[PDB]
Amino acid sequence: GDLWRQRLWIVDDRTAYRPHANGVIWIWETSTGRLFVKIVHRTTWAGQTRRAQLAKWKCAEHVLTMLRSQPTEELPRGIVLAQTASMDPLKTLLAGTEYAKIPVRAGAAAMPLQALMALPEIRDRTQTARSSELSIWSGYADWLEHVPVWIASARFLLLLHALDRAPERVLQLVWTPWLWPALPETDWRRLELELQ
Repeated sequence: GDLWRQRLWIVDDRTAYRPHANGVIWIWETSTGRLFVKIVHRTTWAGQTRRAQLAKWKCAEHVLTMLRSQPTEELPRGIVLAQTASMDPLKTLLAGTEYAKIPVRAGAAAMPLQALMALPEIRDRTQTARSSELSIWSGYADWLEHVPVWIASARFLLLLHALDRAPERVLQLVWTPWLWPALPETDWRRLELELQ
């Protein structure tokens, strides 16, 4: 439970190709809760030949673009990739740039960040997309008002795993833009207890 230490970027592209639907690449900023949803349009895959070949490089290029759009004080202190196949491509695209010597690590697989595909607001903004749209959500809502950073981080992680093992039950228990509904802390506590 040490993702609250520094400003890390968890990158998950395991939903970049979804059969006959727009995919998504997720970037979770651990310290702040900021979530980068990059909708990958279906035209990406039209006429393609290897999904891994294309996906790994588009993910690497996307991370490079999100880096380029950040101020130097808001650059991540580490980058964690869910799939190791994009570890080499990412490094290649960062060579020779100011973002080299930002440690790039694997092992985010243990974290089912892609399970956010189950939130109806995201799913609905995703399918109706016409371009490969970028949107930014606040994954910690207003939790940093009432809990320390490590609690908000852990809560988000518990939500991720609950969405990955019982998405309907999570959706039924819960409910710029907030990813979660505006609830008091007591209901958040009861929810944490109920989510196994």
